[PDB]
Amino acid sequence: AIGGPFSLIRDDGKRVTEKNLMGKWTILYFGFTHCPDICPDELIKLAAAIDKIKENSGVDVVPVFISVDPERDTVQQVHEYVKEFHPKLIGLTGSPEEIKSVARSYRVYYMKTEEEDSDYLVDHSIVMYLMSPEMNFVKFYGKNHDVDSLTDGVVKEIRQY
Ligand SMILES: [Cu+]
Repeated sequence: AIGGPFSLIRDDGKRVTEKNLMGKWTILYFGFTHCPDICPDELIKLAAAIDKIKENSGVDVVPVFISVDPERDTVQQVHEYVKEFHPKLIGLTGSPEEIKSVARSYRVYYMKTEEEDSDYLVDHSIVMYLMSPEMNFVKFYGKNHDVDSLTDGVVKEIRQY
């Protein structure tokens, strides 16, 4: 299946693995803090989806932001960024090699794009992964989903699992 072991650094400075995410339903979003529109929109969608899922099903789903820009996105940078969207949003970062291993595992494309206004941007896969409480992949959610189609979907999966 899509995913596998990782050793990353959480927004609090603690070193984590896939085992630190176990025990709760999880949604993983790969992004970068310097993203102008895509990532802020997707996370806003995710944060509002987290709350709607809870209201409708009673299930606490943990949103997870994984950085595809480790050169700029430090622990302090990721921490400050994640706190803006939802109080329950975990931020994961690491070494460019650590990030390479986890993106590979999740089949995520990421490539630095030179920019004049930004120093550069990271071109990447606009993806969400609904992992279960035993960290096994359940469903994928693309850019085309709205808060309602994400909520409805996640809620449908949880009940059938
Ligand atoms: Cu982005």
